[PDB]
Amino acid sequence: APAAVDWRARGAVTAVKDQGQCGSCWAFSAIGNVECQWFLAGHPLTNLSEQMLVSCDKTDSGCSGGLMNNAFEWIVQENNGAVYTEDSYPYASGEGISPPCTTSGHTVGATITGHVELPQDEAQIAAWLAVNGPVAVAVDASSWMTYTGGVMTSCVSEQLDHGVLLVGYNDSAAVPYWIIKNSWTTQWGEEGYIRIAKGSNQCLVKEEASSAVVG
Ligand SMILES: *[C@H](CS(=O)(=O)c1ccccc1)[C@H](CCc1ccccc1)NC(=O)[C@H](Cc1ccccc1)NC(=O)N1CCOCC1
Repeated sequence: APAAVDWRARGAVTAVKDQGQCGSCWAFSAIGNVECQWFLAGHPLTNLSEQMLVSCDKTDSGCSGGLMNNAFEWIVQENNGAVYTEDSYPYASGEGISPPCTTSGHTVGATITGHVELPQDEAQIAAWLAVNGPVAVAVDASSWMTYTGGVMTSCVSEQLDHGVLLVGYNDSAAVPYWIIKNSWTTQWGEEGYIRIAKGSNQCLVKEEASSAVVG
């Protein structure tokens, strides 16, 4: 409903991270979503562990890729809904190789009970995000390597190959857009973020949206 929503402005989003040479975008998309949902459930903003998923989630393929929905399900069904803090299970896959899963010596930072899959409709996703928070979405990021700033009004929308986080939107601007948190350091794009035109399914953004459910 609101003309514009930016969850970073409410202090619901953690800092931009770095996945390195590991194809773990699915883990950053999933965890980034859990981080926001946890804060919105009335808990302090806590950095959670992507490494936990890359190393322990065997329903996915670590640095070779995975699905945000598989990750959410794994946390609930295999790890008792637990998500470790980042400082207790630091990221160590930046070189391209994921170390073995360690089942102890970690602290639980958040817990989830399940996940929901949003409709393939940008207006419906926006309405949900405006009230419930950031959404994990898959996009075609083949055009993203050359992105340097501004609203991307033209995006190659052919095949989903990347997982990111929708943190807001603005329908009031000249060209309405989505605000997306990426995981390629703050050196890429607009300090780690990218804005794409909203309304024409740019980069296939409405195809695979979902969010974890807390408490
Ligand atoms: C992350 C992608 S990326 O940030 O590396 C990237 C690379 C180039 C352009 C744009 C983004 C990750 C990469 C997986 C990978 C690793 C090595 C070589 C090739 C590919 N992408 C995924 O993990 C995607 C995410 C996704 C989520 C939901 C729907 C569709 C895609 N998943 C994916 O690649 N796999 C799904 C599970 O089976 C393995 C393939």
